Amino acid sequence: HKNMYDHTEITTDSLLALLGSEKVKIIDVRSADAYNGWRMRGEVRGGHIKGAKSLPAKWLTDPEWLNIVRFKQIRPEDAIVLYGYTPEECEQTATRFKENGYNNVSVFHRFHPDWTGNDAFPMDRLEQYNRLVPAEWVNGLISGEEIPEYDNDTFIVCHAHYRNRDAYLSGHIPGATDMDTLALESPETWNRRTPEELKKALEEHGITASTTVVLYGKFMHPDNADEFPGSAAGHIGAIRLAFIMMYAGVEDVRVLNGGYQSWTDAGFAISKDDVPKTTVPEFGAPIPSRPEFAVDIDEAKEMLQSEDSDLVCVRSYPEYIGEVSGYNYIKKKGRIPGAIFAECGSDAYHMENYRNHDHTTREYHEIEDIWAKSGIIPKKHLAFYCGTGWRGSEAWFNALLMGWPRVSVYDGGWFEWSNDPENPYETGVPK
Ligand SMILES: C[N+](C)(C)[C@@H](Cc1cnc[nH]1)C(=O)O
Ligand SMILES: [Cl-]
Ligand SMILES: [Cl-]
Ligand SMILES: [Cl-]
Ligand SMILES: [Cl-]
Ligand SMILES: [Cl-]
Ligand SMILES: [Cl-]
Ligand SMILES: [Cl-]
Ligand SMILES: [Cl-]
Ligand SMILES: [Mg+2]
Ligand code: NI
Repeated sequence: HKNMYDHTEITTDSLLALLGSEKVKIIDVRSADAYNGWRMRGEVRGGHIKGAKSLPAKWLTDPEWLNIVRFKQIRPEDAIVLYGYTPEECEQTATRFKENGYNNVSVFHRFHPDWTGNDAFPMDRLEQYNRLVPAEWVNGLISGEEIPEYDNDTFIVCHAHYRNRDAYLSGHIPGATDMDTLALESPETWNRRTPEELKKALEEHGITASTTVVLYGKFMHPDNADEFPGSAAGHIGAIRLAFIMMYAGVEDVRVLNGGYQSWTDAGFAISKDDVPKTTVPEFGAPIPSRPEFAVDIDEAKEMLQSEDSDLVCVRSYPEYIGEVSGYNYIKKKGRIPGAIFAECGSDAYHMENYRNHDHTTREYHEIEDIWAKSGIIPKKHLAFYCGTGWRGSEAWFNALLMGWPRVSVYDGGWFEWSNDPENPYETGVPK
């Protein structure tokens, strides 16, 4: 007897006995930030039930909801167990599953505070989740409110963009200032600038080594027909700048999960003031403080020959096989020989395979499992790269969030590699 609106409750004892069953899918309908580890209700242990998948209830309004569920390999023959902070949060999702051919759907009522409140119930979390902050956390930061995972007294919220101040002026987080990606990267090499330039740029934007920097960008639908599609991939540029700042030596860098979209989806107020910058005289630390984060072409070539290391190609498949260069300013087409392929998504200005539809980072278990299928594992020294280092930065940031101990970005990427005609390259569908 199937009931569309009254859902069977599964008990704690029943759920414990089902932990590790291959026919059970445990589904966490809270926000992705709570899933990652943020203790959004003040619970003592944050994260998700061990083995649970993430399906935020907010996605019920996505017309591709069923395609998401199927992409996550959640099948009708599976027993589905939903949980949230409350059982009431799961009722609409439970009904939606039943409306789409899923007949075995249950709701677990005792995740919080029963499961979160007992040491014997297993939970998982993203090891460095506090670097990927929710919109509620940023709102508390700028409001002077008491927030977890913050012990500083100096902060700056930074809106990233590529030569497009309209992305900032058309709507930004209150109090935030804008940072053009050209402030930290050079248009001649599309690599990070020299230490002396980075020191001046950071100071002029009001950033010291001991300043908590919160970075975000605005997605504005990049179109390859425009001259600068990167001006619309604002949140990749935010993560690009987060990489450069962490390389330079800013001790505490956070990224707003999902960028501007998360701020408006949370319903917070937005400002259009052109906030003047409050400069600081001294960055206060040698640049770079974390040089291991950045890999150049000589070290990258050594990594291609080392048993201990690997380059990770975070480009699209058309770029990989040499159909296109991916950019209107690169004529050479092909791939670096010996790199491990980890497809970014559709083109150079999208990161579909590393993101959800709302631009938050994809469930990290899925990324880790895909990576491990290709030999991309934390025991190696990995240098993520792409065209110019933007997409490689976002992949690098994801591995950083998992706590991987030796991950870097090969800054030069295909742009630098193909600019030397003596560098070997492959083309065509791999054989
Ligand atoms: C280095 N710029 C900003 C010129 C790149 C950045 C980039 C975006 N997606 C891949 N690379 C661009 O916009 O083509
Ligand atoms: Cl399971
Ligand atoms: Cl953390
Ligand atoms: Cl919070
Ligand atoms: Cl443009
Ligand atoms: Cl634009
Ligand atoms: Cl983006
Ligand atoms: Cl490549
Ligand atoms: Cl690392
Ligand atoms: Mg570069
Ligand atoms: Ni190798």
